[PDB]
Amino acid sequence: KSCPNPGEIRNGQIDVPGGILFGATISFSCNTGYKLFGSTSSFCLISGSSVQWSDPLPECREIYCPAPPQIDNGIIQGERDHYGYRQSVTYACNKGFTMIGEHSIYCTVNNDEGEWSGPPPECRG
Repeated sequence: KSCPNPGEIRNGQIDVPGGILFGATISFSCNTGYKLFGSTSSFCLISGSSVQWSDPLPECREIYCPAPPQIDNGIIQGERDHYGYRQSVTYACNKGFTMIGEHSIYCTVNNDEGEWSGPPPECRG
């Protein structure tokens, strides 16, 4: 009366607190910086003389932050194409300007959405 081996999810993990017997439920998750896409959990059902999982495995996608902001009389150093969890972009004030605010912002994940740490700094006379 046991269900089939749950398997694995690249960039995620399958939790199995109560075994995989009929009535048990397995939960799905993703490593930090990745968001689940599909069924958030499967339930061992009965059908018909041999049990089976309710929902099929989901995918773990990598959350990305929107392009970082630009500023006046300041630039970003070595801009990349994509920005994920923990990654950081650093600002520099142009010749003659002084930097107000933070030197660098980091890509964060909030509610499975890529968001920048805070607001870019400011370059002043």
